[PDB]
Amino acid sequence: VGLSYSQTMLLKDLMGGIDPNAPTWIDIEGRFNDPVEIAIFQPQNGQFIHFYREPVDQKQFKQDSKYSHGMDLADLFNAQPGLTSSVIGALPQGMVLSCQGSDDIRKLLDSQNRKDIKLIDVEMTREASREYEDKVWDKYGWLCKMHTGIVRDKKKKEITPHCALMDCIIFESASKARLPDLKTVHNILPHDLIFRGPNVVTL
Amino acid sequence: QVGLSYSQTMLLKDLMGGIDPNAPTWIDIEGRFNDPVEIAIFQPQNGQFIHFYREPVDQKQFKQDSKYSHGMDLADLFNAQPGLTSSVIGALPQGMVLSCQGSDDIRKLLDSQNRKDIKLIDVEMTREASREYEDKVWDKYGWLCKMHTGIVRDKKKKEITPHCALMDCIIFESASKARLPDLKTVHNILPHDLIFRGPNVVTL
Ligand SMILES: [K+]
Ligand SMILES: [Mg+2]
Ligand SMILES: [Zn+2]
Ligand SMILES: [Zn+2]
Repeated sequence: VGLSYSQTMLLKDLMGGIDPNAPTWIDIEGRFNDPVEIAIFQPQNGQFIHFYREPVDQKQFKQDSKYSHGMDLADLFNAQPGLTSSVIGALPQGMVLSCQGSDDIRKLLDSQNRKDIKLIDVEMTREASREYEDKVWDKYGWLCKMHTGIVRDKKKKEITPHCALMDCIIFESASKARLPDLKTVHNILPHDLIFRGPNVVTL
Repeated sequence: QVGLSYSQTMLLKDLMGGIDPNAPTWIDIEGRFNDPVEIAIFQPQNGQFIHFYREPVDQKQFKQDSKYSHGMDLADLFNAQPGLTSSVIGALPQGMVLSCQGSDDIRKLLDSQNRKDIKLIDVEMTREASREYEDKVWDKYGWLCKMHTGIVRDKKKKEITPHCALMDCIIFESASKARLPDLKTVHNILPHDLIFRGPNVVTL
């Protein structure tokens, strides 16, 4: 099951709040073929798209949880199915998205037949992200409270979890070399659309 | 596989513009409200209509229907676009007034889609006078649906003309006006792109 007709109508309208030409960050958690958290962020206006997805492969999700995003499988079951394909399907034509690790984002977009969406790959030096990582989580951490489980670096060293949304803001900071301060930052997607509503008959 | 893609839904929205919300409109179906296999929404004044198909969950009961009413081939329904029934109904104009022969199943069908706003006019009829135009309709407008290949018989094993959702809309329209419609133009707003499933796509 995916988005109902009405939910798709809603999404269509909300996506109008996206500037087709504005510089836009995109980041995902989970593999390209089985994402669990998607973030699309426009720093110029502070508008972003942040939502979740239930992973097919749960074994790989726990590994990625222990090694990367530290997300709980319990929080993702209530996620609205099909949302990932609808959002990417709803993106403006020929949009240029900035990202880190374009390889997987390219596959994700290609799987959705969005070969029109070009990608600017922007890689962050460890020290550049090291500097802004803490600062972004403090200011904007209230936006995502899904990364509760502890994450571990090599040698069993605890580190800060990776959030699709925080990643975007951190990437924006480090590439622009300054913490971006936008008075208003908000998710265009309502809670009603990010998470499952009541089960409905589909014919 | 799952249902309509985003682009499809965007297309359906535009094509539904062809439907006049305030025009008299017929609706009929084949299969039960909980497991329909043919849907027809018909506007006689302009010949604009919505005609599409669906694959049944219950194949066994579908064969009983194929024997006794609509005579549709299960092979022809495999290639039908899934989720289309829910999409078309969700795309119908608000508070639209529909007419039908036996509003029972239609109510439950529309109710199961939270479309209680849509009103149903139960055009009850003789089922004899309501079918005097049956032969005449299939004659003039039989080319509108060739999904009914199977032989249909009554409980007495005597052959009868198959029941078609689209053709029924036209038959009931005939009986409701005491004359066969002279539809100069006809138009199924749904293209073949939406009626049938396209190439498989990764859906996340
Ligand atoms: K047709
Ligand atoms: Mg009928
Ligand atoms: Zn997050
Ligand atoms: Zn038919």
